[PDB]
Amino acid sequence: YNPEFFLYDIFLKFCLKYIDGEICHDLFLLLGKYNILPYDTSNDSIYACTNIKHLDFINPFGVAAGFDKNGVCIDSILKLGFSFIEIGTITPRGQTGNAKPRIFRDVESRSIINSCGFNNMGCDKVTENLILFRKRQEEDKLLSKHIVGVSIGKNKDTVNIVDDLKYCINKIGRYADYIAINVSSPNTPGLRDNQEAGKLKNIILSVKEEIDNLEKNNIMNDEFLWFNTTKKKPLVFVKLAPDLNQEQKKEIADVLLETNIDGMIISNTTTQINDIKSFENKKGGVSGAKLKDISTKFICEMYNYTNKQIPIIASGGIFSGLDALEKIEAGASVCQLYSCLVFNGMKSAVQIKRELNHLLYQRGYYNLKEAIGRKH
Ligand SMILES: Cc1cc2nc3c(=O)[nH]c(=O)nc-3n(C[C@H](O)[C@H](O)[C@H](O)COP(=O)(O)O)c2cc1C
Ligand SMILES: CCn1cc(C2CC2)c2c([C@H](N)c3ccc(C(F)(F)F)nc3)n(C)nc2c1=O
Ligand SMILES: O=c1cc(C(O)O)[nH]c(=O)[nH]1
Repeated sequence: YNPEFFLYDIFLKFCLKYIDGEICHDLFLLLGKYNILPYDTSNDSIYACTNIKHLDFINPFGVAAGFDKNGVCIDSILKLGFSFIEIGTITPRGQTGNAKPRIFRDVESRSIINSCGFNNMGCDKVTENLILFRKRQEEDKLLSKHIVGVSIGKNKDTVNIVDDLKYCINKIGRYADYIAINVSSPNTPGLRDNQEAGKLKNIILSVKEEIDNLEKNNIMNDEFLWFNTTKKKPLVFVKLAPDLNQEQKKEIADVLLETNIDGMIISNTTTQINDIKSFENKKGGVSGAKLKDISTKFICEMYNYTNKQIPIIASGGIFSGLDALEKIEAGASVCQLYSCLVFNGMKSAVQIKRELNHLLYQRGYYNLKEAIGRKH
């Protein structure tokens, strides 16, 4: 019972019908900047705790990349009831993006189409913000167990992807719990060509290597170097696009097994949806419910491509507790939300968290970890 939630749900219906999508995004981020967003301070179910190696998540719901592309709103977003957040995608130097008429919504289909183009303030400034949060985190008990991941990418005009990725790792590595490599954005020309097994292999090795390089050349203990939640080196995940052929998707898996990737996010937006009349002749990748079923199979695909050896992070059309369980049973260990917060709002995390707890009770599972890969 926290009345501070519904006050915002009143205005939600207004926004979906009148306010431009990005104007709603900036407004939301502004609210959390001033710490006036609702609070979910109830303990989470110990049966819902999940992990990926030494990453321990209090609950299995964070917000996906592109939500807080610059980490100026981490404190409040997390306090809504999310265990972690993925900030970014970030690039070395700031970028403005594309034609500001970028993101559009369709309420009925619960879908979104976006053509942002990695609009961010740059690696240096976003690093300043994350540092401020980590300091606030040490003096706040509502942030003591929460995790922050950083999605990294390349500028549109970069000549080589590896160079940009490394500059980020070397500037913001110490403050990240994990690092997700975004080589799947459909709104930045090219990039997806890096999904080729050869270049993807070199990419993964370079990133994993670059993170390993931060320890050696220090004068202090490993305890003080990592100013993060784990106090350990950041793990390396990779985000993949759904628009691949089955042959490339087994090539991809081969790279992840060969390179010992710590995780595989599944998945980003798609460019194959063409049955939304309000989205006809509009550029960008589609998000929301229409991406649900497509991504789910991609989990089963990659969970069987990779021989169950790489944990999977679920992202795509997740709105309800049963949606999350679908992702879990397919092979995912954790879930990310975005469109759910666009259409369901600030009450999303609490809503979806109560629904998942209740479903695990009826399905007979003792805890969440028991459900990964069970309807295969
Ligand atoms: C406006 C917008 C911006 C996004 N920006 C990023 C991004 O910068 N990096 C990334 O990896 N994914 C980005 N995404 C994709 C989301 O992180 C997520 O994968 C996708 O929206 C599916 O989630 P959903 O179906 O729950 O909405 C973005 C999506 C939208 C709608
Ligand atoms: C696709 C961009 N993006 C993002 C959001 C997410 C940022 C939180 C959108 C929302 C959101 N559910 C919301 C609720 C309440 C308010 C307000 F103003 F009441 F505080 N603002 C935004 N909405 C309605 N549209 C979004 C969007 O387009
Ligand atoms: O990975 C990404 C990136 C973008 C963007 O910045 O435009 N948009 C998406 O839908 N996915």
